[PDB]
Amino acid sequence: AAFVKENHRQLQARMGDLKGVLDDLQDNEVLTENEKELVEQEKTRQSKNEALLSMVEKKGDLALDVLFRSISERDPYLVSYLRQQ
Amino acid sequence: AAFVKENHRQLQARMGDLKGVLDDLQDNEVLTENEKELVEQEKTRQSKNEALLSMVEKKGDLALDVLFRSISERDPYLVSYLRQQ
Amino acid sequence: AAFVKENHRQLQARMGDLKGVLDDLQDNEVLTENEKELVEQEKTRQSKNEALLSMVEKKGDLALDVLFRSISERDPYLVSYLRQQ
Amino acid sequence: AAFVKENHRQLQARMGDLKGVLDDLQDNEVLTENEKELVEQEKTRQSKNEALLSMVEKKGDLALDVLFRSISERDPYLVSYLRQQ
Amino acid sequence: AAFVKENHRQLQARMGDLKGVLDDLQDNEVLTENEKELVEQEKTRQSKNEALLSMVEKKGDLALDVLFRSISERDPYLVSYLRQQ
Amino acid sequence: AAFVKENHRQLQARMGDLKGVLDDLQDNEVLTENEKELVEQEKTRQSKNEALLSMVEKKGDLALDVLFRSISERDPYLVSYLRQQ
Amino acid sequence: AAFVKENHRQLQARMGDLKGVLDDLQDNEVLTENEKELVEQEKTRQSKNEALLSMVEKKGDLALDVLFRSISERDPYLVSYLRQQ
Amino acid sequence: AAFVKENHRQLQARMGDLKGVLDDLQDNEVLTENEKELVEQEKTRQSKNEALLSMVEKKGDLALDVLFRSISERDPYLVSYLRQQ
Amino acid sequence: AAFVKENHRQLQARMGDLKGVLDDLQDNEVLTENEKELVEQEKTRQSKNEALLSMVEKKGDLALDVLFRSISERDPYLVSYLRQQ
Amino acid sequence: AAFVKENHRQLQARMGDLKGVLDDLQDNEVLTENEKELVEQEKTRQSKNEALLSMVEKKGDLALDVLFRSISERDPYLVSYLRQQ
Amino acid sequence: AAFVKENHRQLQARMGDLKGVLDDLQDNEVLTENEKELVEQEKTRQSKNEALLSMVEKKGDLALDVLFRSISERDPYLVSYLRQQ
Amino acid sequence: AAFVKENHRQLQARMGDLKGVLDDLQDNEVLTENEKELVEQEKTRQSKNEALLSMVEKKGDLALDVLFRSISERDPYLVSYLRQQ
Amino acid sequence: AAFVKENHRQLQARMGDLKGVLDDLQDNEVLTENEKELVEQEKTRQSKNEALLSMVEKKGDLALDVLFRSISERDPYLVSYLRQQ
Amino acid sequence: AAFVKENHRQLQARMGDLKGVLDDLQDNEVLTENEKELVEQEKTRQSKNEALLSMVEKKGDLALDVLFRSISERDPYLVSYLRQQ
Amino acid sequence: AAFVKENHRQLQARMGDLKGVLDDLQDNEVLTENEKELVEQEKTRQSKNEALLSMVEKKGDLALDVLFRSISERDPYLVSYLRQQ
Amino acid sequence: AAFVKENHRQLQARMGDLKGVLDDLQDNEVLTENEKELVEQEKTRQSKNEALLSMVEKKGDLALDVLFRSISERDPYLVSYLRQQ
Repeated sequence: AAFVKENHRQLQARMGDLKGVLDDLQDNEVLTENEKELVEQEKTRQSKNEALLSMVEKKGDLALDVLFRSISERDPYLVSYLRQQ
Repeated sequence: AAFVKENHRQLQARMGDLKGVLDDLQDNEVLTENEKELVEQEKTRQSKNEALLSMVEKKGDLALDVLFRSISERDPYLVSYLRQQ
Repeated sequence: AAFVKENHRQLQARMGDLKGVLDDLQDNEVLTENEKELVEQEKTRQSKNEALLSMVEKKGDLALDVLFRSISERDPYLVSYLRQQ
Repeated sequence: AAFVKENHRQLQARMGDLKGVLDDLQDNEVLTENEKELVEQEKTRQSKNEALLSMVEKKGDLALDVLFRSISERDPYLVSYLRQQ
Repeated sequence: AAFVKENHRQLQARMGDLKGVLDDLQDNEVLTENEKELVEQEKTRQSKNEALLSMVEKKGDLALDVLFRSISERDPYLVSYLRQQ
Repeated sequence: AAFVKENHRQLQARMGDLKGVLDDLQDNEVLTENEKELVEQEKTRQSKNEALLSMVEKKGDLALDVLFRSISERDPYLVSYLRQQ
Repeated sequence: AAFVKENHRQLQARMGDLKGVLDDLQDNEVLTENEKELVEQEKTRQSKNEALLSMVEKKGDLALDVLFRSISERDPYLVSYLRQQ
Repeated sequence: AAFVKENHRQLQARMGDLKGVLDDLQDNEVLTENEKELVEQEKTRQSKNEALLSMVEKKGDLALDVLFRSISERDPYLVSYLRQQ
Repeated sequence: AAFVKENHRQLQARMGDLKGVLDDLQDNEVLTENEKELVEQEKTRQSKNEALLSMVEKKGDLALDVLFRSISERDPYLVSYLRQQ
Repeated sequence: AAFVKENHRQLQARMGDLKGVLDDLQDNEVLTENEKELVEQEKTRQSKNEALLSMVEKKGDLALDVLFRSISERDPYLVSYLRQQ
Repeated sequence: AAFVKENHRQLQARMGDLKGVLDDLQDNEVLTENEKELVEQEKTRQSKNEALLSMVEKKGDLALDVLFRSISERDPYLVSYLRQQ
Repeated sequence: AAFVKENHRQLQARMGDLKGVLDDLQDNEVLTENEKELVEQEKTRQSKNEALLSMVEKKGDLALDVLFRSISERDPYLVSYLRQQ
Repeated sequence: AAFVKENHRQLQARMGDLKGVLDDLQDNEVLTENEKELVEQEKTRQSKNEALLSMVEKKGDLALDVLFRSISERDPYLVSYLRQQ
Repeated sequence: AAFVKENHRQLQARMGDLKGVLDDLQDNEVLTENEKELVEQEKTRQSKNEALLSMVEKKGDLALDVLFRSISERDPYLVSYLRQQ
Repeated sequence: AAFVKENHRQLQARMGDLKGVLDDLQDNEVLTENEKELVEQEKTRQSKNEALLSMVEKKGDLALDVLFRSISERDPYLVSYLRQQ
Repeated sequence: AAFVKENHRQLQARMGDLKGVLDDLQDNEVLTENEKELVEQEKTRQSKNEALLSMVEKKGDLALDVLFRSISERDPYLVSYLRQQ
């Protein structure tokens, strides 16, 4: 959960396909449809990553934990890379 | 209802998409169209949160309760995060 | 692993059939099905190579190593050619 | 090895039965089965020659040398004709 | 022309996009550029409607007629709705 | 016509492709080109639905009837679902 | 009909050729041509499945039933697999 | 049924004539004509094997069992070879 | 001409060799070369039938009549089968 | 020329391959390359038809005549169908 | 130059793609980059046309002539249509 | 410098974007930040032009010359138009 | 606390967004809502800074300390810059 | 740090994508979220550059140094161009 | 380097595939990934050319030289054509 | 070279096998591999002809001459037919 906070910049510059994590967050009620659509209407992938990351940090640490779990299963290689550095 | 008052600053710094809560408040007659439009014409999201929060506290505690319910359903994760701290 | 980074342009201009490496990466959980499909829906082979290479560098160096191994077994002649130059 | 590069057009317009060279390249790990099959599924013999030649130049100069050896043994008359002109 | 006067409140609460009527009034010399700009610098749509309506009633009944014509062509459905009630 | 009013929230959360209804409303003079364009320049589909619905309620009940007819032909399944509940 | 809702994620990750179900839905007026085309212009099969599933849930439960019937006849093995788990 | 899953790569690299298994799957309603045709329009035999295998795993484990039976009767030697290793 | 419309699904699932009807339609100016080529570049025969049928219904009923005549002469047995059922 | 105006909806719902008419309009200076590209970047064929039709009506009646001629030669069957109804 | 003034309303309701004329005006020093950007940040095409037209009339008649030339070359059909009416 | 004085009314009714001239005047110490902000807090563009023009005439003729230079470079077309009349 | 007094002019000419400090002062009962509103209704930012600074010095040194703390957290860079000079 | 001051006008007219520098400044506590949002809500890129530059000069020279570093890494070519002139 | 400036309009109307030059500029640190993505998200090829050209002129003349070199190698025929005219 | 321009439509409707001319253009550096691949990924032969012709006209007249030579040798009969008419 904190790991997201210490890795905000790397997560924006590295996270790729957001459809998986967005759907997982939606199904965990972290994000409503409107919130997800707002995330997706950004022009650039770094912009989309910033939108998603900020929207989730504002939700608190529990939701940050849910996001971290969803990334760790949707993209375990990046999570592991960051966590060991 | 009080919970809003003890969490004014956190609610301004955390609340995100206000369209849901604004529409819910409108449909509960807490806010008229003009009031909602005045809330939305602020430049920044913290400014919008301040406008909405102040406009609702002035209405009394019953309306504060309606606002709290609307947040608890539109953004339950932040509500829960705050309530457990 | 680094060797991929020093040879980004050559690898895009030289790598050929990507089905082998894509399947190997999928089976090593570097890429999910969706990610692989996104790689394959590019129009041109240089575009496909760019998509795959960028998608893998973002994953970190461990995944870059997995990709390098998969190329070194799927197309050893190009790997050797580059590595000796 | 270079000789292939200076004679790309002549080699596409002259090379005939590709089964010998394709099998030799396969046994020298220049081409995998999938790569060979992709070469053979072209409609025309000039198309097949183009596919094979491009697929091999991308592999580097060492593989170009292997291809040249295989042609020089599978079709020495054309190789000699070109080399003396 | 009178119809505007008997429907001041409904016209403020119902009229929508004012660009059409403002341009028509400008081209009929009912409003100068400065007057139109003053109408548009109000914060809310009900405020803009009030500004425009008052600014036009002050001009007299002839200008009220011009405004009514411009609404009846720019937004005939609302005009008809009101006129039959 | 009323049915739209009792189902404002459901219609915003359910209505999908608006091109059909927007074109039908345009051809019934409920909406001018400018009004339609203003509806389409919203970021989100719920935002677009809100814009369209509000813009039409302001026009009166006759225009609400036209909108209801256009939905009942462009998307009869949702209309029927709502009407039986 | 509900079965679709409890199996949203599995249905997106499992459903295959959508031409059959799309045509059946079209012939049952669940989807217009435009809606079907919007479903088909997505890049990936999981994206297409998400588009179709969401577009149908919004239509209500009756249309969800029609979709379920069309899947149960177009792809009975997956339907049965899911229903027994 | 599982045996297919543990032997995905070997089954793609080993399975040969698919007409028998495709017809058997068709007659067991695992595959419709359209699905079978989509399998057959791939360029390469490894591509065809991948298409068929993925299309069947998505159908569930029961259909995987049907596919395994059809292979075990259409090509028992490969099945036995794999199963004893 | 109508008979085509009442038998859209059967005609897609039954029509076979389209070269005859495509050439006849071309010679009756129902289809230009480009249109015919677009019909032929579909992957599957049901896809080709759908493309042709839709492309012709859009042309009107006269062209549907021309198509029906061309089928009735190119494949009279299917036409008769359908017409008597 | 008018015929286009009385048949706007039918022309959007019926017109098919637009490459012919777009090229003809380009060569008659009705459309510049940029305008044609803007027409082609729409997602759906009805969207493309709407874009083209609106872009041409705005140009005046002479350009509408040019468009009608180009359709009458590129797709005479639909033109005739509409004109006789 | 005057022709623009007598056709202000038609030019706002008819002019389409403004990128060409905006770039031409920029290269003729009628508009600076900031002015062009201000024109482009309007929401609607009629709004953009109004902004551009007003911004140019204020510049005088010489600049109106430059704008007219740029339209007459970027969109000659509309210019001709208007000029003959 | 005088030219500003003989063209006070035209300059208020014609000058457009003031950001350029305001910044230039600031950098030439004709206006301090406070003075510039006071100019910008007027409601209307004619009001802003009046404020700026009066504030500069009061400064003397040298500052009027600086303002004229800044307009002649920021908006040469209007300057030329006026100067030749 | 004194530091504010020795830096009155610099603090008026440097302090930027006052919303943070105003809210902090309000929550520390240094300023009532009316006082804050009076601060915000000034035209210019230097005027707003003067109003706030004077209103706080009049309150005494304890309130000056509260204001200094709020600036040091809301805008630490300016505070540090001044304090080291 | 000074280099920013001697190049204020060039930096406003040249700086491009501000997302990088804004995020870097945020992470160096030069700018709070509110300040960054205020910078981004300007209409034009020159306006955004002016807002950012002024907001940073007010912070002092240390923050100007941080901004210069962030530009020198986010856009080294422009920095170098200016510094050598 | 200047040659780009004297040929801005021709370069926007002539430059074709931008992937090569964009990648070369990226590898020469003229453009970051975000900048390149912003260039690619434009709708039209002339729009993309304008975005790239403006983004590079702002960087200075050295970067303009890098861009010119990359075009002269990626598309030498157009460069030569322009340079001799 | 011009002859291509006066015969754009005929050349798109007549040119046949493009492999010869594409390879010749590649070997004359008129087209890079990526450009050639982009030409070949069009669906229809008229589309491919349009892509190639436009891509070459943009390159200038020298490249148009190279293309004309390559056609005159790869397909002399069509060239002669057109040139004598």
